[PDB]
Amino acid sequence: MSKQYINVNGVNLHYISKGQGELMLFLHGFPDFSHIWRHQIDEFSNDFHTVALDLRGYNLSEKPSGLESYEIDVLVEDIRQVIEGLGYSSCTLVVHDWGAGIGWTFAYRYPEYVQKLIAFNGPHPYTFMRELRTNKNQQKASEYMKWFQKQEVQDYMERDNFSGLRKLVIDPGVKKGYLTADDVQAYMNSWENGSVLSMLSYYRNLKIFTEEDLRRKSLFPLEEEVLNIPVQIIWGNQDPTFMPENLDGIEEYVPNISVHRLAEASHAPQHEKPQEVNNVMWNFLNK
Ligand SMILES: NC(=O)COc1ccccc1
Ligand SMILES: NC(=O)COc1ccccc1
Ligand SMILES: NC(=O)COc1ccccc1
Repeated sequence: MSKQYINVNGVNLHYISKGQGELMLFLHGFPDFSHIWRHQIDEFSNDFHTVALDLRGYNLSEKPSGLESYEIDVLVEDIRQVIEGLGYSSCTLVVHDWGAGIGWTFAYRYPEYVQKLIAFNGPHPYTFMRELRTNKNQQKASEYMKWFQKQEVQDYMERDNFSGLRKLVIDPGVKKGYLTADDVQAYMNSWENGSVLSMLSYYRNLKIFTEEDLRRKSLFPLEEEVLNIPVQIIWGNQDPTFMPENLDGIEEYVPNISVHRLAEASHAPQHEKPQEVNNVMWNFLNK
């Protein structure tokens, strides 16, 4: 396991790496970081060059100032440049949460850069906007996104030894038994080293708050309405963040899709049920 920086699109991003061969690139979301992919890295690094990126703003990655530095086009370009910078023209892209918001958008725009997409809980660009418009449960579930627009949010997340973040991801994971003591320390270190401000900046560029923005077909601007590469969804049904109906009718937008639903996994199946997840991944990668 190697840990290093790569300079792309005007920033230095930290990533962890293991193995060699075809690139399997993992994108985490909020408030995680590259470490959340540890079990997939260990599983696949004899078959792939497994690389888990820390997104800009997160953990040891550079934390550029200003909201403009966290706009979708910039984040998408980060991904393109990371792929090329590592020496590849395409990859197997594995994504979750904000990394899925970015990763889906990337795959729609650059399907030539993605051999296969594996997506965990997170917003599909078309179905998410539909669910925000019509699914009262999704609307309630996504209320915190309005709250995140507010300057007061960071203190709730950081105060008392990151109490808000601990409550969000640590306490559920320790209680359910999928976080070790070293995992907890790794998360706490990621929050000391990273910037919660930068993490929140991602949300503060979201266009889902005006009646006009809500009208748009995709979460982020896209000319492409179909993605035809092979795609696997691996979804925790108990996720309080994204309702299961986000998967409804998804074939219209992603014709070659396979879906695996974990009845008793929540927001982050990749580390909640790594063995089940890993076998589903093997199966998809081999078919
Ligand atoms: N864990 C989270 O709150 C992330 O939620 C979102 C992630 C991406 C785009 C919109 C919302
Ligand atoms: N109820 C609506 O039409 C809008 O709902 C939401 C829109 C954005 C974030 C949270 C909720
Ligand atoms: N990261 C989030 O916003 C949600 O985090 C979790 C939520 C429920 C169970 C596990 C993690």
